[PDB]
Amino acid sequence: SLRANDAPIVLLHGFTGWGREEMFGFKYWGGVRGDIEQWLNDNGYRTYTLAVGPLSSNWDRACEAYAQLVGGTVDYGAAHAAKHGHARFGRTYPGLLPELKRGGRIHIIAHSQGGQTARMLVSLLENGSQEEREYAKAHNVSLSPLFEGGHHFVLSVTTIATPHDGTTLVNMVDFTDRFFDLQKAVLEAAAVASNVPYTSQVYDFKLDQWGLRRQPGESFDHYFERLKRSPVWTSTDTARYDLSVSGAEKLNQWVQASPNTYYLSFSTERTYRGALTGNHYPELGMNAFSAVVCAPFLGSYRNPTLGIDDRWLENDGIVNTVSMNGPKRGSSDRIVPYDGTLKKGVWNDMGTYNVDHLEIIGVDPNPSFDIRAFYLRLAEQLASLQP
Ligand SMILES: [Ca+2]
Ligand SMILES: [Cl-]
Ligand code: NA
Ligand SMILES: [Zn+2]
Repeated sequence: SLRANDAPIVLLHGFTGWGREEMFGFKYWGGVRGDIEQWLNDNGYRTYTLAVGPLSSNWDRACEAYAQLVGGTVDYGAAHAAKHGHARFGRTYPGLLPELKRGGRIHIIAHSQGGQTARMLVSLLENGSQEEREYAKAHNVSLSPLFEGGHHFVLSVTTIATPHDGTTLVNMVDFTDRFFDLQKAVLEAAAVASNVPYTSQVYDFKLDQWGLRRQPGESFDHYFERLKRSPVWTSTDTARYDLSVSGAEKLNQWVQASPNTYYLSFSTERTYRGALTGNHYPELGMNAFSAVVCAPFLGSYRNPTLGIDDRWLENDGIVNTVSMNGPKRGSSDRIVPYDGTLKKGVWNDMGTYNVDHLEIIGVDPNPSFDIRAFYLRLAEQLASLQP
């Protein structure tokens, strides 16, 4: 399909994720398969990568993404900061694409919770925050342009394995310990140990607002024990909260689709249905961590109070497949099956792929998944979108 726009692509990770210089160069986008950003750039599709707080709230991450894109000091909003008890200002970025302030636009390709963050960035650009606007007026403090509303620079948002309606994983017994074991498993995939006090940061959680950071002589094991008991794990202003079924619905109540943006969703599944009661089990090849620690629960957990039934059992090892095609719980967004023509202001359900949560970004191997072809095909589709 002929190119219709020249907007660059911007990659955005989920509740794990790090910059290109982090993890000694092992890429979140590509993992053991390679470097996805490089493949796209080498094929004529200008691509950049964002790195935001993996455990931080989608709100915090959207503010971080904004500053990283246009340049400047991250501003979480005076009202938000005061309400949750963290710094109003975060780190300062040079800006990957300052041209966005003069008419330039982008295509955001997001994985996992990155999909929620991308949606929220669009919502904030379009409508800003009334609470922040009122607070700035009443307290005589500055206001970030992000909260003014009336802005637009995202041509499309593509989500891959995103928990738009949350994931029941959060309801597991011992979630807390298993979630950080997942972080350790991803570190191991990148050939990084969790019992070594590395002097270089290696994996920066970017918790400047909370005043948290791995200390000199501190291992990831020790650091994660502290994070478990910190506000980034115990507050409502967290990825943890937004990841839950309840929290995702809350997010859906205000984060809606913009009529000026194309939305694409890719779903993932890596399970088979059993013959006993219809529960779902991990297929051969699923990354070891998910197969042993998460999939069994995801494919068997039901919760009447939450409306979690049979349709929620199929999963990709981390997120329930039904949650991925687009926001539905507490959402007025429209979702339509891809019909050959991508449409604006609605979710274009691109289908379900037989790849697990980590395989889809290359962090876990899967020879049968042509990952390079998948992303190049996507880049071409995005480039074909009419502005
Ligand atoms: Ca695999
Ligand atoms: Cl600290
Ligand atoms: Na994830
Ligand atoms: Zn916050």
